[PDB]
Parts: sequence; C-alpha cells; structure tokens
Amino acid sequence: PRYLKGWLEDVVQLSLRRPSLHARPIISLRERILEFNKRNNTAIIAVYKRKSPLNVERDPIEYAKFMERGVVGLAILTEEKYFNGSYEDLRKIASSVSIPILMWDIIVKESQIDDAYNLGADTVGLIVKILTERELKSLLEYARSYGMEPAIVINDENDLDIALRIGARFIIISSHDLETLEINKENQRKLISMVPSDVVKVVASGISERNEIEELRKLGVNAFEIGSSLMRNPEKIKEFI
Repeated sequence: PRYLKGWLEDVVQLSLRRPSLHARPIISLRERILEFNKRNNTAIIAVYKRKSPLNVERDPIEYAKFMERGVVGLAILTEEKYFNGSYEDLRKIASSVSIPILMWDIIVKESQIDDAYNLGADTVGLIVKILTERELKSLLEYARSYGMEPAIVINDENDLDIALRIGARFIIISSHDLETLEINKENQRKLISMVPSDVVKVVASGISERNEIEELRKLGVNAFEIGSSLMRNPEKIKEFI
C-alpha cells in the first residue's frame, strides 16, 4: 500500500491481516447502471453501514429487502473496526436479494477479492489513495479475471490520472478526504467534466437531497452512491428515485 498515517494506516494494517474466507453468477453493477440510464431511471446505490469513522442499528436483510426494488445496487461495508461490518453482512444480503452487490472495504490484497467473490459480491471498490499505481492495476486485473468490473474511488486530479492510465472503466468520484474525513464538493464538477465518455461515473456523496441528484445527472453522472442519509431514514429512497 501507500505510506499512510492516522486511522488509514491502522485500517490498512488490519486489512493486510484480514483472514480469508473459503466458500449465483455475477450481475454486473456497471451494466445495470447503464441499463437504468437507458430507461431514464435514477440509479441509486444504497450503502449499508452500521457505523462510520454514524451509529445506527438496522437489520441488514430488512434494509436490503426494502431497497431491493428501488436501487440500482447495494454497497455493503465489510470493514470491521471503523464501520462495524463484516463478511457475514455481505453473505446474508447476497443470499437475500437479487440486485448487484458491491463489497465496500479497504482492499489491499488479492485474498480480499477472492473473499468478495466467494461471499457473492458482484463487484468491489478499489481506492486510488490507499494503493500504489502498480498495486491498483494489479488488483483491477485480478477482479476482472473473476468477471468483476471494480469501481475505482478517486478524490482529485491525481487519483483520476492514475485511474485512467491503468484502464478503469467505472469510477466513483468521492468528495470525502479519507484522512481528515471532511467533505469538500468544490472540485466535484471539474472532476466530473474530466472523466472520459466511455467511463461509468458514480458520485459519492454526502448526498441528502433530490435537487442535488438532479443537478449532477444533468452533468452526465451515471449513478449515485448514498449512505448516511439512507441509513438514517430508508424512506428517503422514494424521494431520491
């Protein structure tokens, strides 16, 4: 991984030691989004997470069932220490619903992607700020050999530059600085404008308003990853969709 300090360094050290886990074909999240775009349907990816470095108690299976007929897909937190998730959330949800599942964790080795796949995930997130460029490209290719097209998280012009050169086709534009936790949307529109035509673009959020989703979609954004506000009030999905 990259050199890190604070909670990032701690979470990556943990992930490097993540025990692997021996265990329905893939439904592409990327594809589904495209198809939702072609039908003029707002594509929301609802995030399940109990905590965030948020503290909600909500059943994973009920949440996923509730979201099932609305969302383009579900991202599930499997990171155990800061987000209070586990592989078992992913396992139960992937067995309970039939929409694409994105496994959200801090992926630093190959075995975590084996885990994603054997747990029933259709895709994974990879984070440009966590990894060297060579590690990113290697893990992207590893996920592809399983038939997963990963969503690569970018944060700035540097992130995108590396993501594009290694051949990413699916990109999450995050406005969160992972270290400081602060959300800054000021480079968001310019980042979105720099993404090529052939890439499926997801905005990651601190999204809570329909209005904001509409402005973004006008700019060409393909889908919307939404966490905190859905965890606080699942019912908001209706306004967003």
